[PDB]
Amino acid sequence: AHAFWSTQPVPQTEDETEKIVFAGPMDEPKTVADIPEEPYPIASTFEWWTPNMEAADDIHAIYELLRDNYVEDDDSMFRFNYSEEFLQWALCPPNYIPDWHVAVRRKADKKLLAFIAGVPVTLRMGTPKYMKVKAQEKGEGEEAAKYDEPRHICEINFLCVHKQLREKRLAPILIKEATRRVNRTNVWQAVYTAGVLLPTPYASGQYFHRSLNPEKLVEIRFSGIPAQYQKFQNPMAMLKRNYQLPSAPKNSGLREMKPSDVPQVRRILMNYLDSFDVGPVFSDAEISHYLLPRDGVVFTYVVENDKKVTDFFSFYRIPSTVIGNSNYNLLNAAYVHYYAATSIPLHQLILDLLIVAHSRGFDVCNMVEILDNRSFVEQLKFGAGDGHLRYYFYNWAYPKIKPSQVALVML
Ligand SMILES: CCCCCCCCCCCCCC(=O)SCCNC(=O)CCNC(=O)[C@H](O)C(C)(C)COP(=O)(O)OP(=O)(O)OC[C@H]1O[C@@H](n2cnc3c(N)ncnc32)[C@H](O)[C@@H]1OP(=O)(O)O
Ligand SMILES: CNCc1cc(-c2ccccc2)nn1C
Repeated sequence: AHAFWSTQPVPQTEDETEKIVFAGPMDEPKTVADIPEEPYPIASTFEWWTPNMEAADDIHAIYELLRDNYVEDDDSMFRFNYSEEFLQWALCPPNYIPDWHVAVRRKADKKLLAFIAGVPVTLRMGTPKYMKVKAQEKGEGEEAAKYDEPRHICEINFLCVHKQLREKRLAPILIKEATRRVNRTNVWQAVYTAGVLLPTPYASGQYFHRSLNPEKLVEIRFSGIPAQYQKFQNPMAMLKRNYQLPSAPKNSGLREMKPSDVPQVRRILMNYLDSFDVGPVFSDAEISHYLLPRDGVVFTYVVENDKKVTDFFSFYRIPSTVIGNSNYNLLNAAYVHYYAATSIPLHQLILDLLIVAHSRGFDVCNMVEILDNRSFVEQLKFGAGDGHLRYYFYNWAYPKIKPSQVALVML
């Protein structure tokens, strides 16, 4: 009972994905020549729009659609409020393709109704290690290695239909058109994540949260006071004590990342990431873009001892609209980004991320159990959340992998 997804080059059931042995495409080979020159048809009262992401008002129109219409919980307590500066950062990495940003406007008054974005990413997506072992056992080694080389693909994000236009089958149309525009650039795979179950994920991970401002979080009902705190005279005071953090970082020689750090950071990030089955490949220009501090958006610190960069961590800001509470309008969240540690334990490095995030006024720290995120959950007092992030490929058969074999952070 998937009227759109049953027509698409993706695995259809869990049953199917459990059979998948090698990495490779699902669909027949095509060329740009085969792909329609003309945009996908839509009703006369609508039009396709390619927004200019370097133009303030275009960014602003995207910003407003998402502020009022993007991801919210079922209870309508919190909705994502990605800033305009964030969207510019996310949608314009080095060598991005303007045409990959796809919008629907109604022809009359140019009111924004729908959006999807695609950005290029170089991604390793060859057969995972545990299946490459099985391939060596069966003498099927060449088939498994076929697609080992890093692939220049599309990363899809920010799919959004206006609340007044939900359940009108407009989302398939958006995906079709995005797929068209990407295929026209000779790109045949995409990667995307979603908090919902679609057919069919290659990886799934729980969310984890670390309270930095427990009193605000309880007030806005993001989290509750655990039942066991009731056996105390002052439950909230104990909760504040529990999550309290040092005012300053502990690691001597921690500082913000500068441009000269680019090659050192790239090197240690790539060494670390290459040990995961699925993970991005970053050039110098992409390390600069994604990791250099930008106020209100992305925050990156390095550990520098005796003039050498040995560790770094990064995190990014996504605030959420506090829909129901009157005293607060925003939930200020910090999301664990990329990192690498070579001189110290990971929990020691990430502690400073929590320290820094706290001193900057962040209410909470979020992450999915990808990378080695599980290694510091207990000691830094993260708790599992209710959501799961699922990871998906478009037009790529991939075996099931654990979330700790995923090295791609998605914004
Ligand atoms: C080569 C390059 C290829 C590029 C493309 C790669 C594919 C990338 C795919 C996009 C990656 C997105 C990554 C993110 O950004 S994840 C975030 C998605 N956005 C939100 O959750 C924001 C709030 N919601 C909305 O704006 C709408 O409810 C959306 C737009 C989500 C659906 O609109 P609406 O509620 O008006 O429904 P409809 O009648 O138009 O259409 C119903 C069809 O849509 C399927 N549906 C529902 N939710 C999702 C979802 N999150 N991903 C993919 N499909 C989804 C559903 O199964 C059904 O198909 P089928 O079951 O009948 O077959
Ligand atoms: C990776 N991008 C941020 C995000 C997170 C979620 C989400 C939604 C519901 C449950 C868990 C995660 N959706 N989106 C779009």
